[PDB]
Amino acid sequence: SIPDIKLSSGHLMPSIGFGCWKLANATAGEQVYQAIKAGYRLFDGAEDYGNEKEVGDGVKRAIDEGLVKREEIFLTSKLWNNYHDPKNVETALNKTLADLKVDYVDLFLIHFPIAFKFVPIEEKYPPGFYCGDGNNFVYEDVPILETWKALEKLVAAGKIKSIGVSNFPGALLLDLLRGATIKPAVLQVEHHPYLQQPKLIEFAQKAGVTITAYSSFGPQSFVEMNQGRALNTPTLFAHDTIKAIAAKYNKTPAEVLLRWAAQRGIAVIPRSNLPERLVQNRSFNTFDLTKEDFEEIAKLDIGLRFNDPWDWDNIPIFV
Amino acid sequence: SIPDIKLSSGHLMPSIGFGCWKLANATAGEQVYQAIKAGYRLFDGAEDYGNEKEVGDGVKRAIDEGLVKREEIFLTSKLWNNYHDPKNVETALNKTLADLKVDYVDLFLIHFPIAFKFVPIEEKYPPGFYCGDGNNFVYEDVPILETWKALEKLVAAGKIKSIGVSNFPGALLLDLLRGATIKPAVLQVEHHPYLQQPKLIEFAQKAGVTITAYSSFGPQSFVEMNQGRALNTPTLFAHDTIKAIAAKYNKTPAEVLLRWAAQRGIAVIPRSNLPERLVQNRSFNTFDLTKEDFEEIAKLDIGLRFNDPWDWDNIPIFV
Ligand SMILES: NC(=O)c1ccc[n+]([C@@H]2O[C@H](COP(=O)([O-])OP(=O)(O)OC[C@H]3O[C@@H](n4cnc5c(N)ncnc54)[C@H](OP(=O)(O)O)[C@@H]3O)[C@@H](O)[C@H]2O)c1
Ligand SMILES: NC(=O)c1ccc[n+]([C@@H]2O[C@H](COP(=O)([O-])OP(=O)(O)OC[C@H]3O[C@@H](n4cnc5c(N)ncnc54)[C@H](O)[C@@H]3O)[C@@H](O)[C@H]2O)c1
Repeated sequence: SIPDIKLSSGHLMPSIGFGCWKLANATAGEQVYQAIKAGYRLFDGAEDYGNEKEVGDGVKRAIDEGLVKREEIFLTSKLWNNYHDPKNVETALNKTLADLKVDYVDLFLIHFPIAFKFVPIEEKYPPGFYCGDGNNFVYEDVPILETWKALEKLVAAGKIKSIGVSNFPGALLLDLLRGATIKPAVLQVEHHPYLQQPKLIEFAQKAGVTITAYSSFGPQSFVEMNQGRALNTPTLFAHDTIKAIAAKYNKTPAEVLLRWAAQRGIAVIPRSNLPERLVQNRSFNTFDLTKEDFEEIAKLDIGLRFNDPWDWDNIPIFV
Repeated sequence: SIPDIKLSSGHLMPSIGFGCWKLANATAGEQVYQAIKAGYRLFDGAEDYGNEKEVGDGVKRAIDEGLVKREEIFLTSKLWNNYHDPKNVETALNKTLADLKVDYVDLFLIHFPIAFKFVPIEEKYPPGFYCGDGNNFVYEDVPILETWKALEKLVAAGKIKSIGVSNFPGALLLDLLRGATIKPAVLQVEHHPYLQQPKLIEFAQKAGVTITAYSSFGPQSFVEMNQGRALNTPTLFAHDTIKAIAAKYNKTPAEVLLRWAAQRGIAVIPRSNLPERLVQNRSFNTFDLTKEDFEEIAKLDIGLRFNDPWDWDNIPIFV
């Protein structure tokens, strides 16, 4: 069984989900469908992943076959950077709602505390790093709170059940908590033994914000920007600390990395194209790491970040 | 001799100043007076330091003697944490103007991106960590931008020439730049070889924001406060890298530590607590560090932070 986490919004969120990043458009539907059959109920998507239409197909098929009801599926989407200007927030949320073929998303997160110049959905979707002027980055002067209030209105309109943020450092999250009416229910950040950010996790959890981790396998996880940084990093799967703990419990390094977060109340969203791993990625809660295990793993924290906007255009999010 | 820096506001600011933190009230006036006779023109103060009245006495004395005119002195003050609510900003500034005995302050910075619950000036001043409920910390929901607008108003009212922020991480400064009419002219942060944050510096400077470093001597300032972290840290004055470079140019480690910041366009406000130091700390621009030198000093960066709100009450400002 996959334990649930009660968000500050009152809604329940599965502690384990299926990452949808990089899911091929041609197979995304079938894969989400199979994941549902395998037991997954939460799917972590994003407008920027360009496959929400297909993720929706998979979900619709599971429902149409009577496998699950909409009420049983937890869908997470994220507002891309070009859509921070309040007047563009609803239009972006609608495109997401249509693509997924649903009336509301369970969780809608501000993907990045970065506001790109608006680009019409018809001109290019998803825009990625395109800002309307060739390969140049162009930003909009839209404070985070403006975008957040827009999201709050959308929750009142019944189009979103819970809202949160992603890739938000501590100072920024704090300032948002000051002007927010609906408190961020979730903070989704890169989280693994090489980037533990223990103080950020503790602050958030105490503030009642739930943590959703991504790139749980560190460099073993998928890395698109500065692939070199990840390739030149000693894998966690082969790290002696992880290897020893894994051997000790007769578990795979992957199970140890996912449990390391789960046992600490952090939600995970692994992604696998292999059916065997798919099942393992949701069946790892069969053991508990000890105090010593946690101490040994804690020594790995070196602040190594693989998803950094500083690589995009020297955006100071993490400095 | 002391180079000026033209701020984004159009006003000049001495690149070398006199720090007023932990400047005893009993002799603050005399010391400020002496600093002025020694050539200092910028004084970095703060409501929290609780010595602005004395600082004011020293400036007034120098003025009454005809040593300087108000316009030649550059006075920096900082809005303490209990006064972030817009309705209390001008109140706090008036207290500063009344103690300094001036019509305006040259620079007024948001001391910290932290908002303590308001405490009437008549109940306790300065409040320090007092938040109106015993030894408990209490906060108020006041977004940074709200405080910034109150300040922008005061600039238009002629009470402040330039405004800026202190202890702001990159993400927070970026967001502020999104909603600010008057761009923060200054970013004052802890800056020394053990905490270089080169990316924050680069971003700020490229954004036209002027950097003022504080605690240029690392742990020294905090050792004098009996802080465990600083006491356990090897001093920069006795560090092999600093001494080697100092010897190379026949300069003192102190001079190398200040030049290291000054050469990269960073303003310094060293705490001179001895006559000899008054002179030393304003006459270091007598040599240039080479690329090799910077690369050597660069190796000391280990992210060691001495002034951290996380120590007060786990405030996630730098996490
Ligand atoms: N908000 C954000 O900024 C952000 C950023 C990145 C990701 N995310 C989200 O979080 C999810 C996690 O990121 P991710 O997909 O890169 O990482 P991941 O789900 O941890 O998977 C990364 C890699 O590990 C392999 N893998 C998966 N399960 C495994 C297992 N049990 N044993 C061994 N290898 C295994 C996969 O290969 P195979 O598929 O071949 O098995 C894949 O190459 C994403 O799908 C996305 O939804 C959010
Ligand atoms: N905004 C903020 O959060 C913040 C925090 C701390 C300090 N500040 C400001 O910046 C100033 C400088 O920082 P600081 O006071 O913490 O430390 P500093 O690095 O300026 O000096 C610290 C100590 O080192 C010694 N020192 C000074 N000059 C020396 C020399 N030539 N040779 C040998 N030792 C020397 C003195 O004993 C002094 O107390 C403060 O006075 C204050 O105005 C601002």
